[PDB]
This record gives sequence, structure tokens and C-alpha cells, in this order.
Amino acid sequence: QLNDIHSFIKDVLGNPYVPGSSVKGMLRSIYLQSLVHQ
RNA sequence: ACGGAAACUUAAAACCGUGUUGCACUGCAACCCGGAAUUCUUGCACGUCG
Repeated sequence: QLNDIHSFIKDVLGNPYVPGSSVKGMLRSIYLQSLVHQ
């Protein structure tokens, strides 16, 4: 059946957030990635 | 055979004995080891499922 479950990042109380490093790394996959269009 | 001829001015004896170049006196009074320098800038927990 359903096995053991992974973990998201939380702050100090179980309250989660999207990381700032990933949303900085999100746009690292954008501005170089977009306008290469040999 | 010259008032002539002989003779030491000589022998010993400590310029010694008592006596501090000594007594009173800060190598002391005043000062900062003190002022100006980002532990920083590049960095996604993810590729992987008959």
C-alpha cells in the first residue's frame, strides 16, 4: 500500500513555505533558457 | 832636634699615642595602544517508473 512519506520544508512549527532559494533557482531556469531561440 | 809627638765630638732613644668623610634627601609629576575595512559575492534536493 502507501509507504512512508517524504517531507516539505517548514519553519519552526510545522508551518511550511516555498523556499527562496528554489524561487531564485526557478528564474535561473528562465532568462538563460528562454531567448536562445542556432 | 816645632809646646812638639798620640787621640772619633763618641755611645745609646720610634715624632709616636686617641680619631668613621659622618649625619637630613622618593628618580618624582603629566599622558587611552587610539583611530576608518560586510564574512563576503556564482549556486533549485533533484534526475529515475516495463
